[PDB]
Amino acid sequence: KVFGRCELAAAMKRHGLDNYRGYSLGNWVCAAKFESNFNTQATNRNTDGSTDYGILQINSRWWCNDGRTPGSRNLCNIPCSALLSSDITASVNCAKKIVSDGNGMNAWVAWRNRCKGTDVQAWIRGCRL
Ligand code: NA
Repeated sequence: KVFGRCELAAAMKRHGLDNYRGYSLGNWVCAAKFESNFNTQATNRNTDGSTDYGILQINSRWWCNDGRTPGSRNLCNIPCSALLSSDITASVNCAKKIVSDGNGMNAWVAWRNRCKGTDVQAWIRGCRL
């Protein structure tokens, strides 16, 4: 599923991401834009042989199982395929664990490089929330 910007903002807010570990909703929408372009089916191979899955490009190295990432963990206890669903519940539940891991949203290199310190509120502009 390719979410609308405001459509994704609403779904993330409903699932409790607005101000989760102090990160305003615009941060999460900005991260999703640059990670996936809001496409739940987005997959991208990393140089380390791990793969990133879904709207928030969650890594098979630590967070989900894809069965082809040697020496990897599955800390979200999910098949990586479950992070591609049109329902973002598994991605959001897993993102809450990632962002709580110690480095906050710096875990998303695209957030650090493209969203951090910017006017992230612009990403929820004109949305009925
Ligand atoms: Na894994």
